[PDB]
Amino acid sequence: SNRLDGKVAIITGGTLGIGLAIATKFVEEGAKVMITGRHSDVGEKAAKSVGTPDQIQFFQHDSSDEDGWTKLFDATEKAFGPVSTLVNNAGIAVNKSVEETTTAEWRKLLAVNLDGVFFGTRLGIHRMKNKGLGASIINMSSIEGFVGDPSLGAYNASKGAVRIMSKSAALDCALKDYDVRVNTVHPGYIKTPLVDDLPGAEEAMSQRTKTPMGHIGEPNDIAYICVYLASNESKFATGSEFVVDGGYTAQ
Amino acid sequence: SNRLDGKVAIITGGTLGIGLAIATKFVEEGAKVMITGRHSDVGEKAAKSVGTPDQIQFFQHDSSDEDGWTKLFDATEKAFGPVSTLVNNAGIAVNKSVEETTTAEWRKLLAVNLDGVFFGTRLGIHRMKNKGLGASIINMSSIEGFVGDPSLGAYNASKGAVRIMSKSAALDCALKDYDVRVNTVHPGYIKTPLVDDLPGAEEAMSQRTKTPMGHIGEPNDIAYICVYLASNESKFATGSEFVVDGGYTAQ
Amino acid sequence: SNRLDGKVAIITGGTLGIGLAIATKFVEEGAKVMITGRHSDVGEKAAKSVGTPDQIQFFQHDSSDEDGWTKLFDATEKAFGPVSTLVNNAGIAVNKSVEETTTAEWRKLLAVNLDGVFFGTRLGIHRMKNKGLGASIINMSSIEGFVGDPSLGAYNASKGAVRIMSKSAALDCALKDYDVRVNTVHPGYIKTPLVDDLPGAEEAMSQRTKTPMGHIGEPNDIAYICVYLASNESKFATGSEFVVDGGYTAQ
Amino acid sequence: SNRLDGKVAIITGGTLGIGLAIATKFVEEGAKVMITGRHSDVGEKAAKSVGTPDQIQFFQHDSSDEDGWTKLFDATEKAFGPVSTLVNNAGIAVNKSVEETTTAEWRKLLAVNLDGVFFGTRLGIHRMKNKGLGASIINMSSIEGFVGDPSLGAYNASKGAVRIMSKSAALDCALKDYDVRVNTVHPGYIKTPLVDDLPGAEEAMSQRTKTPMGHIGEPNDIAYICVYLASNESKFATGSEFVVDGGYTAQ
Ligand SMILES: [Mg+2]
Ligand SMILES: [Mg+2]
Ligand SMILES: [Mg+2]
Ligand SMILES: [Mg+2]
Ligand SMILES: [Mg+2]
Ligand SMILES: [Mg+2]
Ligand SMILES: [Mg+2]
Ligand SMILES: [Mg+2]
Ligand SMILES: [Mg+2]
Ligand SMILES: [Mg+2]
Ligand SMILES: [Mg+2]
Ligand SMILES: [Mg+2]
Repeated sequence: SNRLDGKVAIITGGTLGIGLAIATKFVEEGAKVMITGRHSDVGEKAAKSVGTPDQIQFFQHDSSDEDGWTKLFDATEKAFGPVSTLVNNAGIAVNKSVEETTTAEWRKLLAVNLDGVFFGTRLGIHRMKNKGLGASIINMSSIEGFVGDPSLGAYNASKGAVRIMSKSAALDCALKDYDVRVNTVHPGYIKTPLVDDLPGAEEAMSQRTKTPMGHIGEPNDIAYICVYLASNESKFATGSEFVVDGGYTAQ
Repeated sequence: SNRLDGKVAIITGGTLGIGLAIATKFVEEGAKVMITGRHSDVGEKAAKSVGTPDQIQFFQHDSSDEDGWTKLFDATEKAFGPVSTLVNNAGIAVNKSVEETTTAEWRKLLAVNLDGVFFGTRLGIHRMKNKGLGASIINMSSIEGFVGDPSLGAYNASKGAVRIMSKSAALDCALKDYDVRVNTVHPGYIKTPLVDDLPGAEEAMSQRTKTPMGHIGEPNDIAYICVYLASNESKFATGSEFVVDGGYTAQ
Repeated sequence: SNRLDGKVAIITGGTLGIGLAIATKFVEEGAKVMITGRHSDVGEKAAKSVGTPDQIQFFQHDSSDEDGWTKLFDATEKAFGPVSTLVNNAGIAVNKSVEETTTAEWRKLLAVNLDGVFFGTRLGIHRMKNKGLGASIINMSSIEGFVGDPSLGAYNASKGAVRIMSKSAALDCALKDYDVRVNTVHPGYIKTPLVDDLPGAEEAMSQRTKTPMGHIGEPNDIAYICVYLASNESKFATGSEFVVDGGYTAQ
Repeated sequence: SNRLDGKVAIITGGTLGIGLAIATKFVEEGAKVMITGRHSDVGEKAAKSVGTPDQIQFFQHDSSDEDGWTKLFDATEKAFGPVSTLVNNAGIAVNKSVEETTTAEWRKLLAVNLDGVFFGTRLGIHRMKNKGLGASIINMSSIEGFVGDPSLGAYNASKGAVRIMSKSAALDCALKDYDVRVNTVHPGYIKTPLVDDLPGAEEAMSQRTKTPMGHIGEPNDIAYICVYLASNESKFATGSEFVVDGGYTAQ
């Protein structure tokens, strides 16, 4: 329905799962997309699977890599013109309690999940402000940004940080009339090939004491809320949290 | 883009402002709509202004009127077939502190804003469960369901009640596999003819200490999040709060 | 330790369970207390069990009874001097989903849990403002004011209302320099003789998927946070939610 | 009133302002206290100002220094016996928007405000679990852990992280019956000599659009909620947020 007419989007971690579904729906709604990922083998195949290079390209990048962020925005503008939309979706997890998190685990996870979002959000504001683009920064901030999980200590830290840092950025962009919105999306458990690779994971996640709907979601569940937030339909939404979680946080 | 293909929606307080914009966008996305309002003069004109009777009709009703709710669902099903979608949007305000709220003011506001939402949500679950409709109940729950305002005491009570009652309903519908989702929408300040009728109101609401964007929203800002929530795009969203407020609650 | 030196407190539903523990600790900290309850047999015994009439008295009252509230404040002032402290603790529950809540059940529960808190808060502001009392209104607002429960629909409505209405009152009292604070306390599951009377209830409430500590609390757990909020120790706390829940809402 | 009978507390950033008031009230309530700070000149004077070495000592430490944390717990146990209580209060601020935060500023602030809290919380769980101490970890998590401020981007990130990381730790300690509680305290604006050193700061913070009480708090306002959380009075409170903010976040 051309809901993203003329938009130019960067999606980090766009080569798999949630990020790939966001990229797919963004292209279907008329956006030009640059997806990122660490593995050129995966990324080259992923871009080609979604569309032609006039619609979607791949840029190899680890979101923790500060200087690569500059190269990524330049490559996207060279391909598609000025960037309007950034989805900070790249993330990793550590399955440790706070008590059992090694400092190396802590720093590695924060480098991707927190520094990556900071670097992308900071650079995005510089590059997308004051251009009449209807710019939108969408930060993936998890149900683990609202509630704790005893075995996700560092992940919880990262997602709580993204949640409130995003409000700061939203406010500064609003008060300065930058034409940049910043919002967070908080997925509950989502079925991906990686969940499928973990025996018993989907069944545990689908128990009513975890997800009240009694099943987990699917990548397009997160793609559709991202289309809304990237579109001009959400021009009055900034500094807000959007939860799509099968009821996980309602109980 | 036919995002509400085959849906049949009731929108309370659908004859003006936010409700009328929700009705307009619902019809544009392929839903059949029954709007309600207290004033037959307003409602007859409003339905005709949006579309033909095959698309949209009006039913006169005060949401505080329990027995009229049954008549409303029957009229909608007679016109359009089984109801899939309920937007509990009808509301009133009292400009009083808790200290200065009369008991008559308290009961009148709660009858519309809280009993109306309860009556609609209860009846909606009975009528829309277990039919494969992809049913969705959307309760208007305000930024005043998140933060207090010293001059909106009864309104705050009503909107806090809608916020958490809606989570209860969401959970019961999820746990029982009813195929009914329940979510809340929380508008910030929105420009309507009624705001326009109050000298200085929009300017006060647009101060940066109130709305960081420095302007208020427009009825379509609430219509678009309602289209998402009424659509099957939001099939994994239940028990969630969706804020569209220009940054009001982010600071 | 005389933490409530000179305070004069009304505790609704003060004759049993949580309310009786709040009354007991208030008297131990030097407050003069008027407890209320519906049953003169229970209330007369309860006051005598805590202390002598110079320390604590009983006033028979249903918190839903608007005109009795005036009589209650007058009786307390006659016994002990001007009221400084109000704990709106009286409440009832209905074990019904929203879907299965009768209108009679809905209205009865809201009359106690919501009208009672409104009547007490409104009257308290009138009677306790501008007297240098360090006045404090503490509204019992439940974990069910934060999360839904599929079988507590009306209770959830009432507790969400108390949560946000209390912020309105807090703000108006702060902005007008009334020397009245308003805060909410949100108990998780608490062991009382009434829980003991329900076979299997404590075991269900103690499951790790409900209360992560693996046991439920005890009335003094709520008494101690109420002493803090009634005391001048909390003179900068207003409009805040205080949760004491064994981790229920943290997951 | 000996509310912290037998407790042994570490307070980071305990040599000034809020931390020094927490230390002062902890000693008055019968706790043995080790305060930390970066400056031996300040810390030696601060410990002596509160009490004698049998009551309170100073240990020089930057909370960002991982290996110093081990030395700090050993010194405290050598002086006073096993540590029961940790207040992670040390923090710094950067007055920059996300847009204008340098990477050096970002990393320095996160090293103190986030790594320091992680290091202290992790080590505290190892050292204070399974000893019958009634152990309590209290993490300073700010009103800036709830709302954004356009000029506190990195600070907001750090305080959001502390808020949700603390819930993870609370849950793991509860589920494993470690006899360790973890909670967060969220001060609003508090008058300290450092605020006094910034011309116009207190007046800006006291505007009704910032702090509804129309004045800022005082260090003892944070000390008293910390006494409650360190005491066995709060034995059912874990994973909770305690806000003391003059109404800042209620509007
Ligand atoms: Mg890849
Ligand atoms: Mg559970
Ligand atoms: Mg918000
Ligand atoms: Mg939960
Ligand atoms: Mg009308
Ligand atoms: Mg939710
Ligand atoms: Mg009684
Ligand atoms: Mg608050
Ligand atoms: Mg120092
Ligand atoms: Mg303001
Ligand atoms: Mg909690
Ligand atoms: Mg606010």
